[PDB]
Amino acid sequence: GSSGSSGLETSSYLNVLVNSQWKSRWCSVRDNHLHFYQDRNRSKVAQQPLSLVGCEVVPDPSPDHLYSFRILHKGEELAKLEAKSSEEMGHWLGLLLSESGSGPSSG
Repeated sequence: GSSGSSGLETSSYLNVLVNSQWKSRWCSVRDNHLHFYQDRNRSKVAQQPLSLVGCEVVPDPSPDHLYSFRILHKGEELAKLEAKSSEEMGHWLGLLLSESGSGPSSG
């Protein structure tokens, strides 16, 4: 949306679907893995990280927000995140995809 703000560090706030409920969660991707946090400054880890490496990020929007995506592992479900704006989801889609699949496999 707002094109003119530096200081993202691919560490923006995303909506991590939980028990059929969109709850605010801090998503941090690093080393081809999506870690989950709660407090600020990656104080504590919300739960086991994600092994994006291999997964598949597909744009699965909703009738209430066309800015939501989900990951899949060979057709299965791994997680589901939701951005705030279309431009935001567009940065995550490719961001994750790149991580999910790199090396001597498919390259």
